[PDB]
Amino acid sequence: PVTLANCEDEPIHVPGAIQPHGALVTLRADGMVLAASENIQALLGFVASPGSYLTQEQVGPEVLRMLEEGLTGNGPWSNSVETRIGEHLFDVIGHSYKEVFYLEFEIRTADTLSITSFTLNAQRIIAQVQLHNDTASLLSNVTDELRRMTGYDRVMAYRFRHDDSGEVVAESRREDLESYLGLRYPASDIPAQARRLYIQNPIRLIADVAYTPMRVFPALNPETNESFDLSYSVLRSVSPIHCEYLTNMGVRASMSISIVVGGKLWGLFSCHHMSPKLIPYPVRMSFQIFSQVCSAIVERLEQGRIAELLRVSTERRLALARRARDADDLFGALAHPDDGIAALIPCDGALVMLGGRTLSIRERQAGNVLQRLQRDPERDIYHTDNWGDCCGVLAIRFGWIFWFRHEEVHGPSGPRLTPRGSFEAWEEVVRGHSTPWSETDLAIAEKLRLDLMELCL
Amino acid sequence: PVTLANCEDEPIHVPGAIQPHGALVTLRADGMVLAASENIQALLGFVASPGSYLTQEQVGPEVLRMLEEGLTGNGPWSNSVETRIGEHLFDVIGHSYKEVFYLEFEIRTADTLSITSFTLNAQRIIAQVQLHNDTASLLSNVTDELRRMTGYDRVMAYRFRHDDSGEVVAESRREDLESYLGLRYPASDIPAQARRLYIQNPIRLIADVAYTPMRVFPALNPETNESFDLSYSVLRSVSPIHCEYLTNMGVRASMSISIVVGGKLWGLFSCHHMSPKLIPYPVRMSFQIFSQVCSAIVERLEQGRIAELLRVSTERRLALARRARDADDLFGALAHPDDGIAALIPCDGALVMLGGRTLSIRERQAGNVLQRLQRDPERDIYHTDNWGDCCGVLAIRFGWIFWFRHEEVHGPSGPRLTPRGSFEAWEEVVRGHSTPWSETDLAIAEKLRLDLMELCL
Ligand SMILES: C=CC1=C(C)/C(=C\c2[nH]c(/C=C3N=C(/C=C4\NC(=O)C(C)=C4C=C)C(C)=C\3CCC(=O)O)c(CCC(=O)O)c2C)NC1=O
Ligand SMILES: C=CC1=C(C)/C(=C\c2[nH]c(/C=C3N=C(/C=C4\NC(=O)C(C)=C4C=C)C(C)=C\3CCC(=O)O)c(CCC(=O)O)c2C)NC1=O
Repeated sequence: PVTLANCEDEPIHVPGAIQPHGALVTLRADGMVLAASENIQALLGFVASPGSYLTQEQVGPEVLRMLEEGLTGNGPWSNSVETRIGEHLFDVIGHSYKEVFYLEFEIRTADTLSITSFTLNAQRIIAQVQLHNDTASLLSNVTDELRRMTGYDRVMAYRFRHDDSGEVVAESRREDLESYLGLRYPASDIPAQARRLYIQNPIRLIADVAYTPMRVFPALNPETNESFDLSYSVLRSVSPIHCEYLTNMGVRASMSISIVVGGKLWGLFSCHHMSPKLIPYPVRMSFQIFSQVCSAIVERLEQGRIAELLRVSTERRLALARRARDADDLFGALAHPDDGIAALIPCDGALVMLGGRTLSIRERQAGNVLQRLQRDPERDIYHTDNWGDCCGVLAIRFGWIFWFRHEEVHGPSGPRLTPRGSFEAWEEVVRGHSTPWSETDLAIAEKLRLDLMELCL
Repeated sequence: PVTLANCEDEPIHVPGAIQPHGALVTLRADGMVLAASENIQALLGFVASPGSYLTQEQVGPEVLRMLEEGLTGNGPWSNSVETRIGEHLFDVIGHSYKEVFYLEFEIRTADTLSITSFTLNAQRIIAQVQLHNDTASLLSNVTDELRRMTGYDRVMAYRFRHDDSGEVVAESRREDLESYLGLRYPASDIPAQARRLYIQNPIRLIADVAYTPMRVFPALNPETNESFDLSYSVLRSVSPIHCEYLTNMGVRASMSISIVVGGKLWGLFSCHHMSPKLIPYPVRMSFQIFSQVCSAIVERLEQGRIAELLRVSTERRLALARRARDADDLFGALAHPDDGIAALIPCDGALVMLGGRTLSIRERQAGNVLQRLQRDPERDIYHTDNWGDCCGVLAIRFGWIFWFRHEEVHGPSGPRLTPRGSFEAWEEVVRGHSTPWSETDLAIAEKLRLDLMELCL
């Protein structure tokens, strides 16, 4: 069973069920049917039964021809074919994962997207990514152009803070709906297994939210005695908790393109529709390549950005060092608000201490803290939240230095699952918390301390 | 006719003939046939006659249906369909340019490429474009990878320098073949239209270089009294001159991917094969969009590069300026050999004259150069090449300043159309030319002069 307590540990990769807008058949390396969704018969007029092998006369030669090239293939398999089965024309998408072949039958409802038309989609959307040299212009723009394309009546962009928390930094919607810019959720709104997934799968599609799931039997793969891993499965089934959530938002359909930097989910575009919605495989696949592109483009942008700040910052220290080391008045050099140490780490208030002379730039909380490290008289460095009147406190020893950050920063069934609700349970974790001390800010205070360890007079 | 005097100005966009591995039907806005290749009967049943409209029984319904989307659609039309005609299976690729609709029927010879397969060709190659930061490594890799994908007996990357000239900076070949790395051809090897075209069309295909071509009648479009513009045409026929050339190179098939920055062809991938060779439209199409991606990547990658050198460059100047503006005897401040002038623009030797004092870094020539700006006694700047003992010469007045660059840089029917015969024709353009003075160098020597125009004592 799934509650607000079993939220973060839910194995959403191995649900043993799929959404109903298609059907699943799984097979072992030799083509034998190991399991299938319970709707096959309804959808397709086969009754795939374990031990069976599919035959032209239920699945068409186009499928088997396909699957064969999968069975006699060497690497990770992925492919698909647009066959017509008895009742309907189909998008049948296969792929092998672990040691299992999945055949997912998703219902095609269109004409054929020319191998060309497909391209101008991809190219039309990539085009947006390459106009801009600013990371936020980028998101703002593509966020628009995606809507013009899909028709999804809400499409947003999310950025993910280092704490894996989440913020809505771009949006385009149908006016009727409430706006979302600036909204913040917790890391806890997207579990490590969903996040892990979104990293693996560029694109996730929820066809209908209140869908009533369709199960695969056996729920467990006899060959392996483990359940079936449906990551990389298209009709894989969505966690109920997240289904409740979307409904509490008044949403019926979904889709998300991923953005990935490092090996991490840097953020994602999320598509919402007030009614059910289904983007075809082929289109999704224009977006899959979009995502690859987008992520790259965003990665090099961001490495350049921080590379820069990182430079502007270190050039500062080094400047400050020659200035102090080459003057005799260090108190006057070290505390000039422009040659100010405050210039070095991003803070609200700072402090130079050496001898019996102090200066509170931007003094009392300092009587206490030099009293805290009294039980630690061999520390040359100090750092903390959530703590007088300022919570951020970083302290380096040479004679001391201090940097501060105060933190003025900024129906249904379950307790938390809503927009303004996840932000209500976001806040209570962040009032103890000043803007956390960047991996860069410990390196700055550190280099600086050492740097002044140098001055002999 | 086409000779070496006449190759500069050739209209390769309007030949009035295509290549034989396909067929072409041009049609006006109401779909009436205005022209057709001469092999239309040879390749297909019909005799497409100006005036005629296509009928299902000539061309299939898939094409007629396609063309219909085109005739009623509004903007640039681009599209294809895979239809069986009488004799063969085809890739009918169509598009509209100016006010004409082209229907190219290129011979399909494979099984259908799935949308998925189409997608990882794309992503496989894109993936190669986003591992590296160095502009050079990037090229070096995709060069390799394209060979692993097409099989082209040769794969290469060209780079073009601001003087519209060309260098080969990446290779992957069948070893039996001479290696081209480090070769250099003039701008004259790719005429303005070639180049301008290579910018519009990302991709070009040549299947048999000794192909005896296929005309289209009427050579001239009644509606417009001007020839048909095959700019965007796939089967567009290639200049004879470039053919005579490739065969002198012993090459029967060719394929080019564009890399574009600014509105400018920054470089390209030329693929060569020593027997005839055709890469299917759908596959072409994946490279077409790779051309988009690679082009953007390199644009940012390169703009960071130049931006840096552009920053270190100006940083130096401004460094030197505060060091003299704030210092006392300038002949020596301008002249710690490291705070030196030569350390501000790329040269081989430089010179600082003022008063009656000279110092030849890296004096006599000084009395002669001031004697050649005697007939221009009010020149504060001077710049030249091809010229004493140096041909690159740039001069600034405040007392003067000079920077130097010497020049030790580095069958058929017509003479020059050969690899080493183009490189031989190249040397003449460069034997009396030093590395030209960049837009940047004229800005440095300028800002500097201005900077030293501030000094009073
Ligand atoms: C304003 C909107 C808003 C949302 C949507 C939010 C949480 C949130 N949960 C998400 C996915 C998800 N969230 C969950 C599970 C959970 N979901 C939970 O809220 C909790 C507490 C759990 C687990 C403890 C799952 C399983 C997914 C992805 C499911 C899938 O697509 O497979 C997503 C990503 C997909 C999307 O954008 O639609 C968000 C933004 N916080 C917000 O402020
Ligand atoms: C070692 C190899 C080498 C080459 C390939 C070269 C010139 C050269 N000519 C090119 C295209 C071309 N060159 C021409 C025409 C000319 N070509 C000429 O050399 C001249 C003198 C003219 C006309 C005055 C045309 C028309 C094309 C492109 C044709 C097309 O693809 O439509 C290309 C691009 C396509 C390719 O690389 O195959 C090159 C590199 N110089 C060299 O040293």
